[PDB]
Amino acid sequence: MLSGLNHLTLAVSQLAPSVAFYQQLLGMTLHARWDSGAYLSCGDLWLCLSLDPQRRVTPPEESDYTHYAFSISEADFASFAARLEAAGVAVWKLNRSEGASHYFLDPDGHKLELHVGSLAQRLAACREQPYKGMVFF
Amino acid sequence: MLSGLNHLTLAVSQLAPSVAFYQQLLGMTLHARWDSGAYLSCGDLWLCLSLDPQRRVTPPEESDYTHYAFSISEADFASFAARLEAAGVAVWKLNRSEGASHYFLDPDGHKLELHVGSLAQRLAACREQPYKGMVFF
Ligand SMILES: NC(=S)c1ccc2c(c1)OCO2
Ligand SMILES: [Mn+2]
Ligand SMILES: [Mn+2]
Repeated sequence: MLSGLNHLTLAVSQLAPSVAFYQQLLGMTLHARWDSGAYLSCGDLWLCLSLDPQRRVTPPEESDYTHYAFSISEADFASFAARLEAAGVAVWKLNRSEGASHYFLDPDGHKLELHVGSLAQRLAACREQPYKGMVFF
Repeated sequence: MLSGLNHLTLAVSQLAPSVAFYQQLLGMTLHARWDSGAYLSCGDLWLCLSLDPQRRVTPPEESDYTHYAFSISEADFASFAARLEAAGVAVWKLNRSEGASHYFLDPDGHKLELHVGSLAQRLAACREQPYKGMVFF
């Protein structure tokens, strides 16, 4: 039986700017670094950055909707978004769903999100206003 | 600050086979589906499958090392891996370079992994068998 997400690994083209982005800009804890990668944590999340020459710096129009959302409190959301904006971090989408969301790109074009709200909150909203064709289990 | 992974969203090319893969084959809990997506959980992980016309079925030699690992116990690891193998699930990596792991592909070629062990356990193992140039903080 699978019990959760064990780790998220992102392929990166340049290790130093990716470490700076996740550790310094985004505030994650750096636990180890080696010639070709790094291990960080963000709460329970184990993040691995893996130096990969096959990673392309990918414009958002050229990648699909796969994306990684990090939790933040409502109270902290706006100042964190403003921090990313001050740092010149690009936005790839505007929020049009329930719960605050800020959609931003990492240095290689990985699609990231700040989101406020749990699955339970989303399901409650959907039960009141179901998406087209929605069925619950 | 950021507190963990709020959700993982995977773009999928065909919703029904992807739902079947994550729910039936991997055993995740299906909470809701709609014409363009589904919500599942795996322990505390919120997984969203999002129907995306841009998603391509991607062979593993064409994608970078970005991947998603799910936790499994030492007691369940081998039989779950063997069941995926017997079911014909494609693979993408064989060398265990980060501990006890099984590397497999979803129907669209998303790179998945079964892994036994926490970040703390991986750091302890790396102290004895470190990656080249490894530094611990
Ligand atoms: N087996 C299920 S729950 C199902 C099958 C097909 C569906 C669907 C749901 O909504 C759109 O088309
Ligand atoms: Mn999202
Ligand atoms: Mn891994």
